[PDB]
Amino acid sequence: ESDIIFQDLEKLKSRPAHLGVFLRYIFSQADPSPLLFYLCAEVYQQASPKDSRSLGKDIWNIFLEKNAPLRVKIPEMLQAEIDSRLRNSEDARGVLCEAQEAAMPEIQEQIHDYRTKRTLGLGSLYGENDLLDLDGDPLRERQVAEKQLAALGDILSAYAADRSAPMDFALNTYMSHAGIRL
Repeated sequence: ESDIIFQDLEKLKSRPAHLGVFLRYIFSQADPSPLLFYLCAEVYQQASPKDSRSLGKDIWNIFLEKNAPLRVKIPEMLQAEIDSRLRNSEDARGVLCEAQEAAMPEIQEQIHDYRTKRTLGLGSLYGENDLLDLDGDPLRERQVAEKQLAALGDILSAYAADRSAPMDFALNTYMSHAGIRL
């Protein structure tokens, strides 16, 4: 049930096609920072303590440092801990988890906003038609999710480089990790 999935981030994280639809809305109308950050932090806390070290660094430069392009604001106390660890290639899974919590409120609001778009019958503008194609078969879900990823890239092709590059990096970091690639 899409209604069930779009309502809960925890469910959405696990459903690539749905996440893709939601992302198309985000990329088109809202600030992609909180969710892309969340998705990257999510990948980080599940990466090989080798791939994470550099991923931690990208996460810092893209979302958390002073002039990050997809800046996510977090408590000064937390920002310091995260900076230190990621900088020293230390274990930031804990603090990043703390950071994710800080982004949740805005993500939730965006989740509400997208549901409003659905209530208004605007879901087709963001790939919801392809959701009809889902038939429990994982092969199908990968195919629908893929179509969304392709559409997100088209959305990004129109944005300024200092915005599309980091968004593309973050997006692909998650999708790739989710077994979805163009």
